[PDB]
Amino acid sequence: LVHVASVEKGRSYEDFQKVYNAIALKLREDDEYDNYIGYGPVLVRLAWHISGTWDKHDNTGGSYGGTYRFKKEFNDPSNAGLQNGFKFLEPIHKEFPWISSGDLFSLGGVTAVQEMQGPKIPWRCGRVDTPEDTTPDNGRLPDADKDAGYVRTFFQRLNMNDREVVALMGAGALGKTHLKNSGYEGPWGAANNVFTNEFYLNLLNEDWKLEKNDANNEQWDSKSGYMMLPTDYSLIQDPKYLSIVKEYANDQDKFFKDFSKAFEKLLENGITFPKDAPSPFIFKTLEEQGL
Ligand code: HEM
Repeated sequence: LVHVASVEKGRSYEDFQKVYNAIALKLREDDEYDNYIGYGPVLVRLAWHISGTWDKHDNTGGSYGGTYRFKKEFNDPSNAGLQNGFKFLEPIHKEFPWISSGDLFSLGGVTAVQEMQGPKIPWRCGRVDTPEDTTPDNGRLPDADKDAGYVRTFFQRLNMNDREVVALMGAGALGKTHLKNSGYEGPWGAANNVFTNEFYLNLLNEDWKLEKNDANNEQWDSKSGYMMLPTDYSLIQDPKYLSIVKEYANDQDKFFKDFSKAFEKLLENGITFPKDAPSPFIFKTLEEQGL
């Protein structure tokens, strides 16, 4: 199953930087969403969920085709809550109708991280919309009530190794869980809309208590008011994961670098890039632009 990247006709860096800016500006202006957390976290969750359907065995799913736009995928119960990120982007697609769904959903994720003071994520254009019949079935995203073995095994299908898995979960400790959404409730840390390595720190230095939530699900709770999913907590149970958790807790920059590489790989899985394709773009932030 081959998916070759095709640059949107005649567009270049400037075109996409325009699209970046538009997303970044609305991020700035629609600041009260989710109790003034903003749309950042939901955008990077959306970029991960549309990429997380990929299966390295037959090259199905993945971000290439933008199939989250079809009812089947849009209505995946594991995607509950993502409708708000979709609706956020909708005005922008209208403003820039030449960009493909897949490029817009993945650039939304890159924009959020950079605007929330995360690392730069190089990004490549060229995803191409594919028909509804290419939509992956529900069920390829991970469960939260499982263990390390589960986590390790799951991510193998996305060709992610241990270091890559731990960098990706870390995920700047952004946003929170919502009971109505996932049957989980609460944030991973104090800065839910600044990209940091706080998750690693919190994991290792909080006092966690295994409790049941109002959705009758167990989660780990801290006196500080933070929470961890069973799959999150499993990272300190596994001896291989734990060592990496400790490395990222002790080195902000290493973590920043590692995440950038894994997130780009995640966004690019399944896509074939012609040698003649353009190099990846590195977008400047609003701040770097003085906007
Ligand atoms: C074993 C893997 C993972 C599991 C089981 C999982 C599960 C969860 C669940 C239960 C939520 C709550 C959704 C809601 O209630 O609104 C969620 C939120 C989110 N996750 Fe994941 N996830 C994992 C991996 C990832 C990774 C790899 C990233 C992205 C790089 C990611 C980014 C997010 C973010 C940003 C949120 C917060 C969204 C917002 O605040 O609305 N997750 N995750």
